[PDB]
Amino acid sequence: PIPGIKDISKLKFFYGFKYLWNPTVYNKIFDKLDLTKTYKHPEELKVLDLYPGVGIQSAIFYNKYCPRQYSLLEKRSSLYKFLNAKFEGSPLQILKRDPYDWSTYSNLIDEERIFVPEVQSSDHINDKFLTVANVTGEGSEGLIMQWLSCIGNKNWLYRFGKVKMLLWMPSTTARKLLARPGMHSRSKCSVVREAFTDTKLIAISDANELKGFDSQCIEEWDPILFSAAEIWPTKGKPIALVEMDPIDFDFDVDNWDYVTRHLMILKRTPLNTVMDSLGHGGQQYFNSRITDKDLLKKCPIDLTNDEFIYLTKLFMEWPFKP
Ligand SMILES: [Xe]
Ligand SMILES: [Xe]
Ligand SMILES: [Xe]
Repeated sequence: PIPGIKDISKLKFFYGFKYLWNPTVYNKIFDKLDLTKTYKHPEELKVLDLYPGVGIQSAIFYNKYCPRQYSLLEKRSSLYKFLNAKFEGSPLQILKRDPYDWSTYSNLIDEERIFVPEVQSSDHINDKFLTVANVTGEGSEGLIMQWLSCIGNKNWLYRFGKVKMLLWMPSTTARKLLARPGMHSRSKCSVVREAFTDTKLIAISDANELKGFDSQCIEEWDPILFSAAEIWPTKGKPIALVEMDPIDFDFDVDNWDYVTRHLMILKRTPLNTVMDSLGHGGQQYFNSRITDKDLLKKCPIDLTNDEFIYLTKLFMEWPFKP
């Protein structure tokens, strides 16, 4: 049994990261997640913790599930040193490495065999591999775009199957990510998240932030609310917990990416004028394939992913395109 960390944590920098420190909340969250509904053999489970920070979540999770292996990747020296002292002698494996560098995994998993998960058939969420990560710091919006890309190509940690992942991140980032068609928050990442995953909002630190999300989704989600006080590094923006589960898809990622990339950079432009961005003569080509027309008056910001799939299908069938 590992020691729960309290306001000892009231002593570091964090580089823009924020952490929930109130154990009461984590319990509500873990009760809400009901992880063992999928991980029925926790003794067998292996967990990867990216940017643990204060290891409060790590100590609580471990204390509740005793996984086969819980590994924490902390790059920040002060925090690394902190965790190193607190959990000294614990079952937790604490390594100081950049969690957001491809080289780290190539070496810890492949080369050194320090942490190697069980690969499984992507017909169901991997049930022996779980990954948790804090992305509350700077550039979370970019890190997430990259993260998504790996689901699409099955790179990185996704080469092990459909692995569940719980991520903390600024609520503003969570609002773009979970944004639905038509919303102002709609961006390329919402479309990608829609296309490759089933993500649920599990917790948020500001009841005021819920208005940015879909009222209907907030319904189905019913996310645990908590305050700014339960977040250590104070005076920071509100954070949000998301459960990200990859899903199966059957379309051409390469072309789809090309099309969505172009259309979404002009997401506010009507579909009856934006097509020439795909290539010279694009509008005239597309106006001859698209019959519906009710969607010709829309904008990319209004389209669903299925509509995008349809649009890239037309793209590939574009004749005389060397
Ligand atoms: Xe678990
Ligand atoms: Xe790793
Ligand atoms: Xe969590």
